Amino acid sequence: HHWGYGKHNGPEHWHKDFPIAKGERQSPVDIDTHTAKYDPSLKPLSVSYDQATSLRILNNGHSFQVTFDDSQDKAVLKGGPLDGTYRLLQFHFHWGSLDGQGSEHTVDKKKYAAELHLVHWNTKYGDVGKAVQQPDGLAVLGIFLKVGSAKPGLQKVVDVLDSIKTEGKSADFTNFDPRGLLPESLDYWTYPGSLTTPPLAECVTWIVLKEPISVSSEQVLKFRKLNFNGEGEPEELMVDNWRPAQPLKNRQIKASFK
Ligand SMILES: C[C@@]12CCC[C@H]1[C@@H]1CCc3cc(OS(N)(=O)=O)ccc3[C@H]1CC2
Ligand SMILES: [Zn+2]
Repeated sequence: HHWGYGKHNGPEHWHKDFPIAKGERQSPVDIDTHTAKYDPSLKPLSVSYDQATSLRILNNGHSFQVTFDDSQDKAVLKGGPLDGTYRLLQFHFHWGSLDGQGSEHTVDKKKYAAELHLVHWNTKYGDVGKAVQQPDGLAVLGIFLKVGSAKPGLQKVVDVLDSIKTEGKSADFTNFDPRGLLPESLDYWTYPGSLTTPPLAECVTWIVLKEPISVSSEQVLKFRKLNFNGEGEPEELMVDNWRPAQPLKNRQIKASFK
């Protein structure tokens, strides 16, 4: 009886195995755009993905992820609200059963069809396992997906999902350029939070881009054909793999932009 997103093992149950689920800096949150304060001291985000080396694509029974070589400073996030340099480990998505839900963060209570997370860890801690034990260990870059025009840079991902349908499956996924997933603007909101799946560790500086990317209905339909289950188990579509907004508590969301 592992955790998941269903009625009997979903987000409302997670606190039993992971008591930090009711902690002081949990994610995601609703971003109330009128209460977020513009911080003129926030630097532009520095996204250096030119030398990114993607390795594999994997269905982990809760999302799919594209993994990168994080053994050197090849694809790094710095600047913005961050001190130091953060290496790209992986990206993954959260999405809905229908277009009106799927994102984890919300914007004035609006839910997007999906949300892309690019997960990075602070090189001062040496490895990601160490970094998850630190309050400034990880930086996750969050990008909203709306449904409209296709995102050409996403298509290579969508086209291999047939090959990793069920939990456990992975495939080679080299030479993928994550720059093709980014919107024009790097205007962002930032706040201190957590991982949004178990272990829910409070180790994340969240950087959520204001500008969504558009993806097509056909692209998001391919996400929804994935399965939570392993091959040979009853088929349960991998949909609604998002944690709802959590209490903001004693936190301020800062905007990089007016
Ligand atoms: C593998 C691991 C132990 C060492 C490294 C750990 C990763 C770090 C990246 C990551 C991103 C997640 O999704 S999100 N949504 O919070 O970005 C959710 C969870 C984890 C944990 C799971 C546990
Ligand atoms: Zn995520």
